[PDB]
Amino acid sequence: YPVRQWAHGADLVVSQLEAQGVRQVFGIPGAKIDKVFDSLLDSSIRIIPVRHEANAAFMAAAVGRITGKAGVALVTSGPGCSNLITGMATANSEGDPVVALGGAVKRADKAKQSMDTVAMFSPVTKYAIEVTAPDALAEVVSNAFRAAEQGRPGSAFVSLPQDVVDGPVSGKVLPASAPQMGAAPDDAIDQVAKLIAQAKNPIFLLGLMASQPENSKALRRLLETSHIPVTSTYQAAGAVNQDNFSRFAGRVGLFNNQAGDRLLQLADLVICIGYSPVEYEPAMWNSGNATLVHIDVLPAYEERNYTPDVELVGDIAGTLNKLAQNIDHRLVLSPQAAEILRDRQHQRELLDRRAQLNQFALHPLRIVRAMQDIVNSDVTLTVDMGSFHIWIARYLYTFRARQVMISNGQQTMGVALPWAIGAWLVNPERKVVSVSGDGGFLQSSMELETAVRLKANVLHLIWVDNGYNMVAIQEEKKYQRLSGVEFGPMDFKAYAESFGAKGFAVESAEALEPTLRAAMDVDGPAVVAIPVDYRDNPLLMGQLH
Amino acid sequence: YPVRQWAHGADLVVSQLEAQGVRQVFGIPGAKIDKVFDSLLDSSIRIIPVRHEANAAFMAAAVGRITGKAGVALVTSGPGCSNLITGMATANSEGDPVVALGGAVKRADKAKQSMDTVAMFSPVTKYAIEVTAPDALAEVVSNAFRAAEQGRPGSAFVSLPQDVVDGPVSGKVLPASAPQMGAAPDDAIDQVAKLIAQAKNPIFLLGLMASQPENSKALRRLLETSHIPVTSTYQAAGAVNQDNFSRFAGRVGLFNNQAGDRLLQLADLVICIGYSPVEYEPAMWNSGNATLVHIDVLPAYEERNYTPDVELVGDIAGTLNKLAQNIDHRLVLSPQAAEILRDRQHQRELLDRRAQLNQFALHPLRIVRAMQDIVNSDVTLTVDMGSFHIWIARYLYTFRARQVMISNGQQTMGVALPWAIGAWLVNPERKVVSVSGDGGFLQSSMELETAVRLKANVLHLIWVDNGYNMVAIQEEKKYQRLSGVEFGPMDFKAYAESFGAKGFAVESAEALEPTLRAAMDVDGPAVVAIPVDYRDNPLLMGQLH
Amino acid sequence: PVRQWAHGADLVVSQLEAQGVRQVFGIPGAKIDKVFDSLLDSSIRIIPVRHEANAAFMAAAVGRITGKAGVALVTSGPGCSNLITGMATANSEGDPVVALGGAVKRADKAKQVHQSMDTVAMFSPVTKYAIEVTAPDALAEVVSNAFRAAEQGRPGSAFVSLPQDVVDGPVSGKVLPASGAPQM
Amino acid sequence: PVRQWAHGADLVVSQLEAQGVRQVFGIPGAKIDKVFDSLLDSSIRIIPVRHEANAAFMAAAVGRITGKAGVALVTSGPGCSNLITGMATANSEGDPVVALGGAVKRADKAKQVHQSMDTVAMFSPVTKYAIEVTAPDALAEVVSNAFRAAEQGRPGSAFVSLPQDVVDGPVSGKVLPASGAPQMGAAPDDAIDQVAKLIAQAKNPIFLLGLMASQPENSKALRRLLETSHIPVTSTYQAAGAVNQDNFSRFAGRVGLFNNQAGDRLLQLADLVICIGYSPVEYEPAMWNSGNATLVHIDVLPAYEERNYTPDVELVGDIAGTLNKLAQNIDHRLVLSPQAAEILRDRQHQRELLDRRGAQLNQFALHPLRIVRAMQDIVNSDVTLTVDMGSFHIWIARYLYTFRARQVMISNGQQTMGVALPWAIGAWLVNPERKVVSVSGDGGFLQSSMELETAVRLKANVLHLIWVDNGYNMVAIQEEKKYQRLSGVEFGPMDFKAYAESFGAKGFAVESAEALEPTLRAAMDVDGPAVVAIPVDYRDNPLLMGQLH
Ligand SMILES: CC1=C(CCOP(=O)(O)OP(=O)(O)O)S[C@@]2([C@H](C)O)Nc3nc(C)ncc3CN12
Ligand SMILES: CC1=C(CCOP(=O)(O)OP(=O)(O)O)S[C@@]2([C@H](C)O)Nc3nc(C)ncc3CN12
Ligand SMILES: CC1=C(CCOP(=O)(O)OP(=O)(O)O)S[C@@]2([C@H](C)O)Nc3nc(C)ncc3CN12
Ligand SMILES: [Mg+2]
Ligand SMILES: [Mg+2]
Ligand SMILES: [Mg+2]
Repeated sequence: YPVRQWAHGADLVVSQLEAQGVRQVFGIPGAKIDKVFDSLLDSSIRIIPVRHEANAAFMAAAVGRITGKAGVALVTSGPGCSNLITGMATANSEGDPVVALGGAVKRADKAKQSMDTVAMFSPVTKYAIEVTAPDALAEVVSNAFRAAEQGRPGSAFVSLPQDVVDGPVSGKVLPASAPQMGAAPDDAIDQVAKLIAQAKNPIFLLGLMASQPENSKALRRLLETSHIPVTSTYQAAGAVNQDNFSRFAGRVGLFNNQAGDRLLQLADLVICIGYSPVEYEPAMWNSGNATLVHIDVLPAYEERNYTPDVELVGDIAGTLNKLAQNIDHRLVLSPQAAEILRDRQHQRELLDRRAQLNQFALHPLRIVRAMQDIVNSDVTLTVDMGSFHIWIARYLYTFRARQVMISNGQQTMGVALPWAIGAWLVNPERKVVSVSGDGGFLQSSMELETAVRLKANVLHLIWVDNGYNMVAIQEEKKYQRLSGVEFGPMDFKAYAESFGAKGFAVESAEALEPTLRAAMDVDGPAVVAIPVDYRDNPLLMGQLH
Repeated sequence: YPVRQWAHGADLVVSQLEAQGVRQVFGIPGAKIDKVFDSLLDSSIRIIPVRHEANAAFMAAAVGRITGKAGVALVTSGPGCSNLITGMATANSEGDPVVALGGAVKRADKAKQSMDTVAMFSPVTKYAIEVTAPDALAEVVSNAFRAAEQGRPGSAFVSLPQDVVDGPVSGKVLPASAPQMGAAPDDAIDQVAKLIAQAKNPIFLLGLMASQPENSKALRRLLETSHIPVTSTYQAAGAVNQDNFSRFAGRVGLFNNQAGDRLLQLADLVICIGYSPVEYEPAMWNSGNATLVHIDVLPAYEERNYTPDVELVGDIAGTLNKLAQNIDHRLVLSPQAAEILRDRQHQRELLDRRAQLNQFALHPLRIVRAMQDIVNSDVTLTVDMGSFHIWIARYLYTFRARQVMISNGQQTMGVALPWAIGAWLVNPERKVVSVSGDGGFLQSSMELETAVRLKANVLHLIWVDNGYNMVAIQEEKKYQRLSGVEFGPMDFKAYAESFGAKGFAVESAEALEPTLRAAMDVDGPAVVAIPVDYRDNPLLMGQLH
Repeated sequence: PVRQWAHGADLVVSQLEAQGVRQVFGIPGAKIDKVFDSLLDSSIRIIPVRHEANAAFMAAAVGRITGKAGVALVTSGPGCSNLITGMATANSEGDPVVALGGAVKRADKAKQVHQSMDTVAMFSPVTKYAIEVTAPDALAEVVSNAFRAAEQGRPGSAFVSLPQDVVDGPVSGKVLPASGAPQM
Repeated sequence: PVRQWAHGADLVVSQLEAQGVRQVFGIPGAKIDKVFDSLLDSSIRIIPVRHEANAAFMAAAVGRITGKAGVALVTSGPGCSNLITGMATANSEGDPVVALGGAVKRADKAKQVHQSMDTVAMFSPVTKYAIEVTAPDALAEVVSNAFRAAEQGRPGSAFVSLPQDVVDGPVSGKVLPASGAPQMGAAPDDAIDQVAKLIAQAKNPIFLLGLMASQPENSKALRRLLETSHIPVTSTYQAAGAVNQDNFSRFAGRVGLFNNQAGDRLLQLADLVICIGYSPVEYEPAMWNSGNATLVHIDVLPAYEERNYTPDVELVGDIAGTLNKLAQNIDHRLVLSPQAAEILRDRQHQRELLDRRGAQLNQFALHPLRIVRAMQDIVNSDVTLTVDMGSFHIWIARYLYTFRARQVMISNGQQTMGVALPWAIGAWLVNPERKVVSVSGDGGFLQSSMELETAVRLKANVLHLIWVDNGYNMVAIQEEKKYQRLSGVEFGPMDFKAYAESFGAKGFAVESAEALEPTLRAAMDVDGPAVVAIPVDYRDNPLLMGQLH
């Protein structure tokens, strides 16, 4: 990687992307950014045209979430960039590494009577810069990936003026390298080892970083050695499940009856791993009368309800591995602790028994049970935002997928389909299943063309209620009347077929399972519309905080 | 309108909207902003749920453009707001008065670990504020309309914290009132009257404000008295047409052979009305060797190529009316001027003759001729962005619609359909026709449900090329190869029918006209897909600057 | 008349002369010294102050009294930040003040590494007009527009950031005749 | 313990006490006076300044020296805006400073009418952390987070806007125990061993010290590693004080200003360069990185890579810990290659040439060399030295190898004038039993000299030296070199002796070369503030400027 004389800044950019291991770029071309698309033609990097920019950021996030390396979105100036904003804010919130390259007018026209995109992306990104110095082109791009991928991953934006990518530049490609950070200080680890030995009601609270694949082995090793109870936020939803750890206490942050919250309130020692208050309000679980231990790749983002007593900052896997070696005996649950886990066991049995639901439209439980049947350990499940989201979350313990993308702090609708297409591209040999409501569906359904064009093996399920139910039930609760949450019906079967995808519309309860199986069996894109009876939502909402 | 004690800030907001004459609100409800939707239930104001927030801003712009009073978009916090950005930037660029009310977290959580929407909307709006003082609720909203509607109209954003709209407030509704601004100084007008009498090659350059209905009569009165040649930017595209003024010289800013540019370069006196350099780069037409006169509702936004010699700021209609009374004789064209207008006449005859185009896919000219036939003086025509846009612009002189929405500085795709639905709502008894490419179509086609739900009498035409042609031809010209501009085919007939709208797909040249007529005859939403052969685009592009 | 200027600084000074500026208050520095140098070849008097804040205060008085904008001239970095309180006060009382502040070169690598302060962002909250010249040819108009924004309507302060390379390098353009106040 | 506070101001002060704050610099105003009032009921000393800018400068000195954030307290509006330059300078030099600024009430109608300035937006470009408290209950955490953001990682300044109603009104909440610095571990042992092996292999190794290497918590580790390894060292100015010629025989000078530094030649010669607490912003990598050597990066943060800065090995973690471990894997001291030895020999010769201990130098006005020599005679290991910005700065920087001071504050990337006196008062408050010497020109002196009143009031044992030329010389020489004529750089003379004594401080004016040493000696021995004006002849500055990059 020597210093070279590039014909166009665009060529250096593409080379830098290759150096980062980028395999594809999502986006829509425009006059200002077209030279980069053209440069990609001579690259091994695959160009993937989307139908709406927002979806390029969504697909990129899924790529970054799964691979640990930033997904890439490439858009043009003006509306090309403004259309990315929501997708970028969503990535940043979920900690998905994403790098967005946006076109811009020539540097000389910037002040001429040119959106100040940097000022627009700063609020929703970790890194937002505009290249005003041609010789720093590779620099800025390279540092965009570092910002997105390191520490708590997030989104990064880089504005590329047209003259800069079109004109000649000099420079070298910068090699890509997560730096060598070591485990937390051995003294600190020993300190925590003591606290554990002295604790009678210890518990682990897993955060985003605890769900990273680099910590999977160490985490397992730590849990298997101490057998200390575990609870997780939704960002760490997939870190541990009921099957691999009998002392799992569920996901915290949504329901008011979780064993995890009862254990946290009972704890005399809470050890948070890769956790940040933003994942689950500390005020919700921290009574303040328990020794608090913080373990993460970054210092604690302290709050009035999150002031650790012991902060361990450094390489998580290394830290946990050392901590595991400092534990001599598996925890003996206390009576109260034991009771709490027993309750969750009886609670699950109850949630399960709740039985011949053959009504039409379909009862949410019927749809969940059927979904769990088609979702297997080799399938990735992406979940949009809406009431169906709550139903699915309520039963996450019985879903056994390769992985689930559900965490959505911004509560952005329309994420499911693009996440799935993004996830499918990372492992094109596997099947992906995305589910959403009719509201979320129409916000990103244009990507079905992208899916057909890519032959993506994605199955999209639509819970059809003909409205924005999640909002409606909240209006009902507070006002006992609705407004702006009801819309007309649609024929999603023909809708999906129009794209060249396989469409299905469930017209009776007994047709559900057969319809899903036929749709699942399609080698390529498929959509199934499922009419749902949300009458019992009030009974589920009561289980919410 | 006395000071009152409101149960919820939301109630005061709704009252203020009624005071502004708001007839409907476009948007999507959310937890943070739901009380305002609920409050609208007891209002005469019609709630219109859209399928994507961006379209609420587009529809609102059309409303504001036609009525002179701000269209209204109502969205929730976070993604609800970020999804509005592009629509807002588009409104601001075209000078369409739009007020967007966005939800926000409770004031106390703003700093807690809440998008800084105000910072995100500032770059693309005239007015962007967040209500942090409950007692100023009506104030801020009222001033939002003033900012959007006055001077050079634009977009305005107001962030409404949840606690502010949910909690009780005190205040009064503020009455709505365009202040009493008078014509430019009589002395200045006389000065300009002299220049005119002394000019041998005078010409008018019309800008946005010259196309406002408040200036229609005065403008006509001024042109009819002096018979001085006229040319217009695309923002003032509808101010004057070939039919009502034989000395019309066309629209300037797109084609390199317009009589308007030749007349401007020949001018010894150029009088700009309601014009701003942003509408058409002064460098493109101002040689600098002609007396420049500026007439507008605001001082000139001077530039290196736009430094007026006489600036008349004040009420345009009044100013023009006085100027008309200071003209004693109709201009006698000079030989050169006369020649130039004669050329445009011969030019039009040529553009017309260019004749049995029965090929399939359809030739752009065939589609234009057919479009002009179905578009009559009672119909509003909205035009999206793409290659078809250029073809349509080339023949604007032969389109005779009630009005045309085509100006699009940002070159944002997907504007046509929502603009049409917005325009239809202003005059539901008339028909509206919107046209776009397949790329623009899928970016806002979700609103077809909104159209069906409203029974909007809108006919949407799609020029189908299976790609992003406007970008492709530019790539072709510069690189002689394409990238990211080609996508798969679709069955738009079934697509449109899935919404409950009437769908048609032209399968041969002879089917075109019959298909449009049947679609036009539908009392409600209808979509017609038209395969186009863009092979001759290179020959049209050559006529571009 | 469109002329060839050896330095953008000379065009800036000519524009100031067209505006009727009789003097300039400020403190020189490497980034903005070419403008002070060009001021030697003009009728405009250079008034060196001991602290930039006071340059803004003196300019505001000139503005309040003559109705025409007072002018402050400072270098980059602390030179600009030392003006902020002054600009806020002038804008607050409606006094027309135009401040010309130096800045690192446009392509300065320290620009992206944020080694230099975003003066436009800092001055925006306390001015009617704040902008950085990124196009040598837009020099005259921007300065001219700073005066218009400062003197017209409800008077206030205007800030213009001048990258070092832009004022030092050659430019093409003519002086924009100060139209002053539109005929309203 | 969650308590009920009558005022948010009381919680703020309690948090400050939890942070270990010993004093606060500032100027009170209506909006923030409740915090000053609450300060009366605490152990924290209120230090009123005469201009806010100087409150920030004094705070930065406290921060650089103690490593714990200095605190400035100002009122709303101009109170806050007068701090900006101060905050930019602290953030620029990596000094931990926390500023608490008042603001109108949250619901203030002037808020929306923009009658009040958006201070958060103004401070954002020049701080690591800038935020406004909009929730009374988030008061303690925000202040606490301001200190963390200011002291941790690469130190910097943090701004907190306190609406009047929030500090005046009651609040519920407990003081957040200052956790201080998280327990971060040293780099990975494997990474360290890989570097130890590179060191054992290198024929021409060298250490390049940056900001984080001069931090007090890394002082012991650095000393231990240099003594064990005996590897050459060069430092950027943000680390000018970490090592000096008199404490390490293989010191190669500071790099970034002069074009003939041994440090630059050794870096170019190096087959292994180990950067410690270094950031490319401290010194353009293009100037020294030839890509011919293996590059190791050691810091509390990964590197900000670039064309001329792509580390081959990155040791991220606790710098002190990493340096200690590395030192334990060094078998013996480096035997300088003959090339490196010659380079150090050359630096020795250049220092011999720069020296003038035997020259008469009795011209008047004084020659910069005579003043520099006189300054070296009064500054010793028990004295702190602060340097302002101007031509005298270049002269002092050239002779930093000759100043045996306890510590020196000179680094000033923004080149902000007026920093010396306030820096010295702050440095004095940290160690009131020691002497502090501050130096500036007439330009910078008059920008912060109002603080002379603050000095007398505190009986600050500070000696301020003024190089008098009656103009902005540093700018004048740049104009002369580029245009051969001057503009806006000349002003009138002043009676600085009388000026200083009008404050109640001891004033002196050197009227001849022979009087220089005796005067400085008499000034140094004065218990309290003293100001010495020294007429200087800058005619030879070109001879010095010719040594610049
Ligand atoms: C309208 C809405 C959601 C969608 C609900 O509808 P469906 O997707 O049909 O789901 P269902 O609840 O009807 O099954 S989530 C939701 C959420 C509650 O805040 N997410 C949103 N995302 C955007 C981009 N804009 C507005 C909102 C506000 N909320
Ligand atoms: C891709 C594209 C356009 C669309 C072209 O396709 P069709 O709408 O299918 O039209 P046609 O040209 O193929 O007929 S315009 C265009 C424009 C050229 O800049 N507008 C855009 N709008 C958004 C929101 N994002 C990116 C662009 C870049 N450009
Ligand atoms: C005028 C000036 C300096 C001062 C020079 O004068 P003296 O302090 O008298 O020193 P000397 O050089 O005359 O001895 S530094 C200097 C610097 C060269 O850029 N730092 C500044 N700091 C602020 C706050 N505003 C403007 C400048 C521009 N430069
Ligand atoms: Mg729904
Ligand atoms: Mg197309
Ligand atoms: Mg001086």
